[PDB]
Amino acid sequence: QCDVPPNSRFDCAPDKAITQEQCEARGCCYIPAKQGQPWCFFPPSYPSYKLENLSSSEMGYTATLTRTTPTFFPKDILTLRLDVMMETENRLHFTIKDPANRRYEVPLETAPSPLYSVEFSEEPFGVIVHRQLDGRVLLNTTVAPLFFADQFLQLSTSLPSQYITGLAEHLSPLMLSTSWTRITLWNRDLAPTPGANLYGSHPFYLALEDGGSAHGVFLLNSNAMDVVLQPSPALSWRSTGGILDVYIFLGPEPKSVVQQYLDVVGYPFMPPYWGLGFHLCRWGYSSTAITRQVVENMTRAHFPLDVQWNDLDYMDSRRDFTFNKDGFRDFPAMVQELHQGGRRYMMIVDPAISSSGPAGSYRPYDEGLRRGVFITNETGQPLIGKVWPGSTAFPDFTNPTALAWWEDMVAEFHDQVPFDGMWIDMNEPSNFIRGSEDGCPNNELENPPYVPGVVGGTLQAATICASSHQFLSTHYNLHNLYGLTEAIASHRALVKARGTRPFVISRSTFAGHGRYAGHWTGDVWSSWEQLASSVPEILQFNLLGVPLVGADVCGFLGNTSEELCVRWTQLGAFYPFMRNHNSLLSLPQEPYSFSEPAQQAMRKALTLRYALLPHLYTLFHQAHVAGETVARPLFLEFPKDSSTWTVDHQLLWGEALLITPVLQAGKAEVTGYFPLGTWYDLQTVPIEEPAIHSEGQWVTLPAPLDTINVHLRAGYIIPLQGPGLTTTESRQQPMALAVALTKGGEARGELFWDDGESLEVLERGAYTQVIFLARNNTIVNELVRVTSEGAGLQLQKVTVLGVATAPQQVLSNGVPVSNFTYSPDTKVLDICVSLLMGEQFLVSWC
Ligand SMILES: *[C@@H]1O[C@H](CO)[C@@H](O[C@@H]2O[C@H](CO)[C@@H](O[C@@H]3O[C@H](CO)[C@@H](O)[C@H](O[C@H]4O[C@H](CO)[C@@H](O)[C@H](O)[C@@H]4O)[C@@H]3O)[C@H](O)[C@H]2NC(C)=O)[C@H](O)[C@H]1NC(C)=O
Ligand SMILES: *[C@@H]1O[C@H](CO)[C@@H](O[C@@H]2O[C@H](CO)[C@@H](O[C@@H]3O[C@H](CO)[C@@H](O)[C@H](O)[C@@H]3O)[C@H](O)[C@H]2NC(C)=O)[C@H](O)[C@H]1NC(C)=O
Ligand SMILES: *[C@@H]1O[C@H](CO[C@@H]2O[C@@H](C)[C@@H](O)[C@@H](O)[C@@H]2O)[C@@H](O[C@@H]2O[C@H](CO)[C@@H](O)[C@H](O)[C@H]2NC(C)=O)[C@H](O)[C@H]1NC(C)=O
Ligand SMILES: *[C@@H]1O[C@H](CO[C@@H]2O[C@@H](C)[C@@H](O)[C@@H](O)[C@@H]2O)[C@@H](O[C@@H]2O[C@H](CO)[C@@H](O)[C@H](O)[C@H]2NC(C)=O)[C@H](O)[C@H]1NC(C)=O
Ligand SMILES: *[C@@H]1O[C@H](CO)[C@@H](O[C@@H]2O[C@H](CO)[C@@H](O)[C@H](O)[C@H]2NC(C)=O)[C@H](O)[C@H]1NC(C)=O
Ligand SMILES: OC[C@H]1NC[C@H](O)[C@@H](O)[C@@H]1O
Ligand SMILES: [Cl-]
Ligand SMILES: [Cl-]
Ligand SMILES: [Cl-]
Ligand SMILES: [Cl-]
Ligand SMILES: [Cl-]
Ligand SMILES: [Cl-]
Repeated sequence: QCDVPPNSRFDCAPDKAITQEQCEARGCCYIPAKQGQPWCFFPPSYPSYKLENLSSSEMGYTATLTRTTPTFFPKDILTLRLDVMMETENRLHFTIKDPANRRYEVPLETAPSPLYSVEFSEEPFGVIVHRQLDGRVLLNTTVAPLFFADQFLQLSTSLPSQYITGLAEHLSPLMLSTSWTRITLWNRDLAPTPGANLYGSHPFYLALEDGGSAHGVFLLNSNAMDVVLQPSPALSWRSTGGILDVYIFLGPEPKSVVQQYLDVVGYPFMPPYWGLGFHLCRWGYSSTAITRQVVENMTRAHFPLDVQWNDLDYMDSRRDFTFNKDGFRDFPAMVQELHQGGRRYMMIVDPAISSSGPAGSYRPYDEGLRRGVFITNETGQPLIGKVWPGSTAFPDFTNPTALAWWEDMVAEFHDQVPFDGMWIDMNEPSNFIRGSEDGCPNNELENPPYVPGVVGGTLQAATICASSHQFLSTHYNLHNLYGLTEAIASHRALVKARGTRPFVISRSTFAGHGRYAGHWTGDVWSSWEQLASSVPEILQFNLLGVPLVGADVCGFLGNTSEELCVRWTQLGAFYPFMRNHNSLLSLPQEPYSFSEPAQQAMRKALTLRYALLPHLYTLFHQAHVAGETVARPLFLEFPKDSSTWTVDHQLLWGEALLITPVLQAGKAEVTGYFPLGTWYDLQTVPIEEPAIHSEGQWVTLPAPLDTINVHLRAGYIIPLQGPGLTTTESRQQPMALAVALTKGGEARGELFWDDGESLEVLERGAYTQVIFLARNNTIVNELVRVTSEGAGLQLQKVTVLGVATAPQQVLSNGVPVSNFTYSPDTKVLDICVSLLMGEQFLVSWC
């Protein structure tokens, strides 16, 4: 009975230190580790739930689950209902609920055979999910007891391999460690460091299977939770409330698993085109004069900049929806001037609203009070905490009235200063004191029977009381949604205020966040370590459907070095959201603040990103319509190559662009994995060893300080556009194609183009979509949709990679071209043309 292999021992004392006598008294097994692995663990006979009265419907199955012997937690729910819904051929969904009481549930909008089968174990109860094609066991919850008590749910399963990713937000490799790892989801203001619960919580994992298939599991639960991985391999979800609401996505391809998950939580929002330009911010641009100098200094040194930002500096006494009348006296004019020059403007907004001002002197508070928009305490008054302005109340973004008040405050402020989006910070919600000015009461919500492994050892640490009252429920249940709900409210407020696509960047997030907003990784240090860690983290958020993500370029905390900021600017130009931001006391790190050689390297990075923007935009369109990733790990694209599975210091843009950054000081080369195929050096494409032929292998590449390695996959065509210091300017330039031929002379690509900012483009059909095809020494376009928005897009240059012999002639629509060049050393054919993306063309060579 207690002969259980070390790796398959499930912890029977997750709640407290326990003795042998206590362990045995719980009906558990005690065997000390020989050197984490639990000493007290469940025998196979440990009391669980029993399945009874299983029956079948057109939807799937239902059953009753009965527990006969209490667990060691209080308030077991002894009778539960199981509902199994076979929703699509790829998506299985099950719930375990209390049929006698509605429990808190996370608010969320809703040959022929499924890819899965489902079977059940009777006693102990478990759900077993097989992949039909190959019989692989994906889920098996029979491996450990089911616990379902009022403030403790535990459901375990075997995992199909040692390879699992997800469960943000944490500073870790992309592939998680199964060595007795405890992963805590409880949104928390803490600078990213390993082993800690950070700003967001996403209870989703993707698990790889031998051979390259995969599946995903989403537990729709917003309570504080630990997820415990052990090396058998196996996983335990351990939540402090709610219900078990479980989705399994069958893939089989990892990219399909992601798309299937996003079908449930929502596809990424389409950003405005300008949102993909460079953003520049710091805490400490303390006047409009200083802030204007940033744009002047960037422009004078030919650095592109689309969006100027301010941090707290603009506010009056650090309060939302104000600006001070000293340094920021002419804030409205500064923002109007930015617009006049073709740029946008972003500023920080915090959730907490100053509560200490004289009554009638501060409308956001006074109106909020009147309308009842704030989270309240035991006696029904606003919970008062401490943040930047001093004493503050906290908006309740589950209250419809608070949504309307937030819309009003944003619209009214926008009438004074026409900002183009919102940077929403401190929205965990972050509290400078514990719980509230008045502490928190003593009850089961503040002092629950199981506290997950949160920093500080309490749910109140750095945040508000858990038993505080919100419209939908207590904060205990809703905490992990605070940021998300604020992002939803801000998205709507911005739609209404501006009438064009919203641009929201948020610190705190929950599953489904990407449908409304983007994210940045928070207070990362200016260190080589954090530069390298940013790659897995950006990739992780793309797997979670938040493709508009990045880290603060050159780092936020501490002082960057020139070498670090070159390498960080190089890699960060491939963050889908690219912003350089800096803390109050740090040395300056704007691109123009460095030496000439460093400036040149930074300028090159920005120039290439701007050249790539039509392609990046199209990748975002694919994310938005099809649930694709924008930045993706090599394993998502080449999952049948098992050597890609642990690679997270390289990244792909889409299917075709491989970026291999230097991430260490003092390096002049880099070793990266190249999947099977031909990879062309993108430096061989004129922007205003030529080819790696890989069998699937590691390659060491020259990488001097001035360089980042970027390779284009054979078989693909990338649209490019001419230069500008803003997207307003760049969007008017002539376009180009980079055509990467296979050995057989084949390539394919696409362009999506719309006006860059309007709402409801796809629904109204107000966009142009063109496909490009290379075949048999010709290049053509295919006009999928041509509208007024794609009119007059001028194609003036076509660059072909992998042309093995010099051509004797090159034709564009049947006429010999004005001029072309061919380099026998690089196999590159560069062709000058006068064509239009929206009109059928044929280019050929022989
Ligand atoms: C729910 O939130 C509300 C706020 O929305 C919160 O109200 C706060 O209550 C405390 C008392 O519990 C108030 O503090 C008092 O303020 C007055 C004057 O400003 C003082 O005279 C009081 O002093 C007493 O307590 C001292 C202890 O150090 C004694 O030394 C002294 O002799 C007095 O007996 C006391 O500081 C506080 O001002 C309000 N906040 C606001 C904004 O009005 C309420 O407590 C919350 N409810 C729960 C259950 O937490
Ligand atoms: C899902 O997980 C459950 C629990 O781990 C698995 O069921 C267990 O399977 C083991 C090994 O096959 C069983 O132990 C064996 O029992 C037989 C018969 O007594 C004996 O001949 C062996 O010596 C061994 O002890 C165990 O009884 C069984 N547990 C339960 C509760 O049924 C199960 O196989 C997994 N399911 C799938 C499809 O992988
Ligand atoms: C499992 O179900 C039986 C029978 O349930 C009946 O048939 C179902 C299809 C549905 O129509 C139910 O409403 C019916 O009651 C349960 O056993 C019955 O229990 C009731 C009340 O305790 C009793 O009056 C009946 O005589 C019982 N009938 C039989 C055939 O035993 C049983 O309790 C269910 N088990 C669990 C764990 O819930
Ligand atoms: C980040 O650097 C600041 C400033 O550093 C100074 O100026 C630089 C140009 C360079 O010459 C440095 O060597 C200088 O020290 C540091 O802030 C200074 O801290 C020291 C001692 O802690 C203090 O005496 C100075 O007055 C500070 N100067 C300023 C301008 O604030 C800061 O400590 C560095 N930050 C970290 C985290 O190391
Ligand atoms: C923009 O650039 C100007 C010029 O490079 C900076 O102004 C200089 O600031 C230094 C302080 O380090 C002074 O010693 C110089 O006298 C200034 N020169 C000139 C010509 O004004 C300015 O600091 C930069 N502003 C920002 C926001 O980066
Ligand atoms: O607003 C001040 C400070 N708060 C915390 C944010 O993470 C950081 O970016 C910002 O500069
Ligand atoms: Cl002991
Ligand atoms: Cl509730
Ligand atoms: Cl553990
Ligand atoms: Cl399959
Ligand atoms: Cl390898
Ligand atoms: Cl032409």
